Amino acid sequence: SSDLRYPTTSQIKLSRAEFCGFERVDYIRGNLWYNEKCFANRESFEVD
Amino acid sequence: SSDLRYPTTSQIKLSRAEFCGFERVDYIRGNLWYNEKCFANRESFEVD
Repeated sequence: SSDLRYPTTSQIKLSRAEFCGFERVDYIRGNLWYNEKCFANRESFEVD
Repeated sequence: SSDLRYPTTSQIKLSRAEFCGFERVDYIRGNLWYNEKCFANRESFEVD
């Protein structure tokens, strides 16, 4: 998604990431890993 | 090749172009087309 803090069109605008050489049979075997950490007041050193 | 009119290292420096989605079975089936034209004095409107 483009971003969530700047509502402009009331509809999410998706951008497709590029991955060279990747067909459909690769995307069906692929996982997303993310560290669940809350950034409430958004200190400057906090990066996701 | 980098260029031919500015020799610097006495060895041709080749840069590999990118083709996202292309493996060896695609490179074995490919052809190069070029219009054989001589630009001796290299007029400004002449491009390759």
